[PDB]
Amino acid sequence: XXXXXXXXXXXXXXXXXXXXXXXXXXGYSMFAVGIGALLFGYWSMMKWNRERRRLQIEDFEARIALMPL
Amino acid sequence: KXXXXXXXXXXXXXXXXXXXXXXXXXXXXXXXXXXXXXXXXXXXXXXXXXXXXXXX
Repeated sequence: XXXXXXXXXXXXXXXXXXXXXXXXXXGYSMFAVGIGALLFGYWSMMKWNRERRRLQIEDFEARIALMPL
Repeated sequence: KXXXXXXXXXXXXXXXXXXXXXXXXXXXXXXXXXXXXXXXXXXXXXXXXXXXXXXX
């Protein structure tokens, strides 16, 4: 018997198929997070600015209180 | 102690006078008024007969 190269089929590798698929973000869903992060962003930032006003008047008060300076 | 007070907010600039000391309001730095003011008169002009120009 003579032995040569043998053939293999099984699944035939599956040639030409789109492996690319959309993931995580769809379109409308990411905009709700996007503007949602903005709405949370400005609201939390301005609370510290109002807290800065408590310091702002009190810091400049030191110059008014000190006249022997 | 009774010697304690909080500022709370602001001084807001308070006005109080209880010493005066010779009043002292008019002093500044000025020495001369410089001829007070220029002479001005109002009587309303009528018409003035003839123009000042050569051809009238």
